[PDB]
Amino acid sequence: PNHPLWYTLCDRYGLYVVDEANIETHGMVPMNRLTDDPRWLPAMSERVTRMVQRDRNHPSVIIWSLGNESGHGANHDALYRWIKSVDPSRPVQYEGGGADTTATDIICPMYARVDEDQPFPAVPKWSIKKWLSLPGETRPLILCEYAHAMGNSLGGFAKYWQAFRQYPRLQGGFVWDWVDQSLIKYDENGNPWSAYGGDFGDTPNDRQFCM
Amino acid sequence: PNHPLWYTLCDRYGLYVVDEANIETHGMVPMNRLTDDPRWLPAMSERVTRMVQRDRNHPSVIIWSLGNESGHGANHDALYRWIKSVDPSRPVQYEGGGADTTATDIICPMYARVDEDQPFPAVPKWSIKKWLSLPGETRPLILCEYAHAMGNSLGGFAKYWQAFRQYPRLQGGFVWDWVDQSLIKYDENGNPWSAYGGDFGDTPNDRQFCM
Ligand code: NA
Ligand code: NA
Ligand code: NA
Ligand code: NA
Repeated sequence: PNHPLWYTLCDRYGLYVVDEANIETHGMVPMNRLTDDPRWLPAMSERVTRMVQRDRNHPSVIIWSLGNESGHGANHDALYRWIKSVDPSRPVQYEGGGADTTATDIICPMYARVDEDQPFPAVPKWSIKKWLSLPGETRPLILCEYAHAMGNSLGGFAKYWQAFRQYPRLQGGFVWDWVDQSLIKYDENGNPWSAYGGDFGDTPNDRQFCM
Repeated sequence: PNHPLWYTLCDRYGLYVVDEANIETHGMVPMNRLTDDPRWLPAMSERVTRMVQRDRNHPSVIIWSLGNESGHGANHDALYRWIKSVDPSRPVQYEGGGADTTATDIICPMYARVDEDQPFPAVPKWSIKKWLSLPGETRPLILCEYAHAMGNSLGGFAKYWQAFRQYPRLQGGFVWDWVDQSLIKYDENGNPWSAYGGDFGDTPNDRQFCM
């Protein structure tokens, strides 16, 4: 959840907001080790419930999200239903565990390609066009993340937009991402330069991947 | 409906058969002028009902077809339901009126393209990939006719097969078609040659379009 003023500005300037619980357990092995554990349900529940209680009156918030990259655990299903029960006014989405689980109203993959399948075991990323028409699938598809804009990037962006416009159930996505996470450091003369992972003696680190 | 031996041969050699009623009213304006007329239901009903009564024991017949290019009329809906009631063992398909009407269990367009939409009014031919995922659509798609093999043709054939293999619900199609409808004439020397429309003083005619 963001700084409270963010929602007020989005209400007033006009932007649709996906408000997202502060839950990410990416580093766990496997990713849902905590989120499938009933011992972590209380802690997870507070990150979802207290977000809803705070932000539910904002018109800019149109979709609730259960967090990011925490696999798919039984705790997600429980909290999905909790939101559906207390706030029927907003769809709930969640990407973890293959982007189309029972804890999401919207197929919301990250970095699924337009035409090319990436058939990873258990959590494949289908071509977005193909994904829509998988047997039994009826939901809209909106990428929670696509077109990773790292450095000299955004090649193939037009291919996404051509597809979004042609397919009714392809309703767009959220680019990753808005602003480089570089930090300012100073040289011996006090001149500022843009720093990234590893520049603060921080180790281990993932270098320029924050930008 | 074919010569009865065809079905015996398809049974024994192993070919899947779409058995199709002898109804085509292509030349009407609009195409459903007679098929939507209850006055023509009796004539229509015999062409469907007597086909089903003859061929229903042939294993090679896997799908029934209500005919060809006769628009979509109320008579189709009645006869669709007649077959479903008497023979639940086979899906019923029919292309007329836009290939996805209430008279067909299978989206069965003719000459719909792989990627390109052809948005004709009333009866659009959507890209086959797009068609599958239109809001509320769940049926399988199998083209009753595609890859018009007229003369030096079948360009872009590989594109259909790439799509058929990638998309579960694209389950193939029927090439148009098997054999040139040319007829043998003889010259002044008694030597045989291949003839098409117009070569018999027949007029009006559509020339080589029978090949
Ligand atoms: Na769209
Ligand atoms: Na990053
Ligand atoms: Na297929
Ligand atoms: Na022809």
